[PDB]
Amino acid sequence: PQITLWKRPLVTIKIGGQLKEALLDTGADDTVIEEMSLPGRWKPKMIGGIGGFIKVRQYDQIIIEIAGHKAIGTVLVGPTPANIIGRNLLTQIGATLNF
Amino acid sequence: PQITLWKRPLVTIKIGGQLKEALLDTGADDTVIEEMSLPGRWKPKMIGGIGGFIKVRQYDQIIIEIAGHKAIGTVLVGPTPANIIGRNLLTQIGATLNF
Ligand SMILES: CC(C)(C)NC(=O)[C@@H]1C[C@@H]2CCCC[C@@H]2CN1C[C@@H](O)[C@H](Cc1ccccc1)NC(=O)[C@H](CC(N)=O)NC(=O)c1ccc2ccccc2n1
Ligand SMILES: [Cl-]
Ligand SMILES: [Cl-]
Ligand code: NA
Repeated sequence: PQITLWKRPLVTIKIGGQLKEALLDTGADDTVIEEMSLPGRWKPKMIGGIGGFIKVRQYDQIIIEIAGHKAIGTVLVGPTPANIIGRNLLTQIGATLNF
Repeated sequence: PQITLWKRPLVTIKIGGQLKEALLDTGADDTVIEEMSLPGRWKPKMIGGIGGFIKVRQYDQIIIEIAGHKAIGTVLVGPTPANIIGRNLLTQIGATLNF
């Protein structure tokens, strides 16, 4: 698809068998999701944004569908105000910015 | 142009007579620039993101040049860790996300 920016670029994602809403975000290096359960071991990460830093759980090689496109990669879980799809997974679905 | 997402999508902007670097950011509602002087009146605002809220000054009807394309809109000025071009100005240059 071709997505304009007059409204927030919200899409449906599927993770752990569950549907959720998430933001397509060219300004984010990483993908970060609100609290949920994921399989396997996790590693620590500190991430920074506009108001300061938060601590999150890093899960590698997680299966995730984004607007009907399949990806497998790194997902961060923690106290984010919103679900965000960053450049690590935008590149797996072949997304570009055009003007 | 077509911009890929392997690296941060950084471009040159002209604002207030000054040349700066800024991030093309589909996940931001607003345009936010590091401390600088701008002409005309302003009012205070609180804006949020990943680590909480920051206090900014809101300037309306500011002209800006973004990678060679002229636009006008609201610009917020304050202690942001990075300069960001948000959706209020990306719409004006015709930017879209494609996959
Ligand atoms: C997500 C993470 C990997 C941590 N990356 C980032 O946070 C980087 C950090 C960079 C350096 C600091 C300056 C911002 C840039 C760009 N950001 C991405 C960037 O796209 C970021 C993503 C985001 C969206 C929603 C909620 C939180 C965070 N947006 C923002 O920071 C913008 C700023 C603004 N216009 O007010 N926030 C919002 O547009 C926004 C929308 C709804 C909200 C609801 C509740 C609380 C906060 C909310 N913030
Ligand atoms: Cl920890
Ligand atoms: Cl505006
Ligand atoms: Na003004």
